[PDB]
Amino acid sequence: NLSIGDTTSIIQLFKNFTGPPSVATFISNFHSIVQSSKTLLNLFDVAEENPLEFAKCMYELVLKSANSLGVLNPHLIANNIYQSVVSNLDILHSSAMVNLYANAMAGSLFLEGILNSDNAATLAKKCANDMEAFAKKMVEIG
Amino acid sequence: NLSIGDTTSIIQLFKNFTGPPSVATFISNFHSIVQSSKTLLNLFDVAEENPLEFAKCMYELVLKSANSLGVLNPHLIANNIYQSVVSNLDILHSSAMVNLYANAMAGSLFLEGILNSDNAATLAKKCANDMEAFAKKMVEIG
Repeated sequence: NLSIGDTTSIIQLFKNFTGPPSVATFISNFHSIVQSSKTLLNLFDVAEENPLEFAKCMYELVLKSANSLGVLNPHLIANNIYQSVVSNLDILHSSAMVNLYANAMAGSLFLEGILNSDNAATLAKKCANDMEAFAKKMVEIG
Repeated sequence: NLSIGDTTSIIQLFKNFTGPPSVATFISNFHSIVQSSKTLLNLFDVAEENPLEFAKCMYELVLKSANSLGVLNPHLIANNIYQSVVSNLDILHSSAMVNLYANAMAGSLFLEGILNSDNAATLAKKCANDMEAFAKKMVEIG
């Protein structure tokens, strides 16, 4: 099944007790993937260096990522993330560095009509795995 | 909201099967507030007309709203929402137009330690009610 959070059938998805918005399951997956995957933390462990390395990496990565996904205006996501990082630069902390990324991208990917109740986990994995895969061009052996 | 928005239902939210973050319940509140307030929906009903009116409204609105909420970098949320409003022209839906405003504000409040599992209703209400209050401040008089 390749999901791990999948432990109960569609009965519990339609039990009339719950129904969080699709934006919430994306950001909750993203925060969990950061804790599960050392290579995300291995970038934030060097966020004490030049902050433009992280901010310019984020902009240029989101430029290719949002184009590859097929977003209506892929510049909007990269610009949102670059501007939120460079201004609110007080919060270089490991989780805080992705709280802006995950919220800005979750609300912006919504604009393509994607980010369904389950596809939100696929998009969260895509964005988080592309983040560490590109960070390996900027981070070094250690 | 005839006390219907404050019934201390949080006992049902803490039942060993769910527990979404403060940033998610804000967005669910925002949807309910947008649906109940006719004047919020009456803004997005004119979406067939000039999109610059929404972009300039949201830019000037968020500039003073984020300062009034005491946010560290009020320019970021205004700049991000402004660029995003000129970048969702294919999906100018009522819930979609407000999704960018609400989720960008929610993430920017969350990172700073503002916005909480019950205070999110107060923040969502004042942020939503200021949107229609600034829309009815650019229409003609008769």
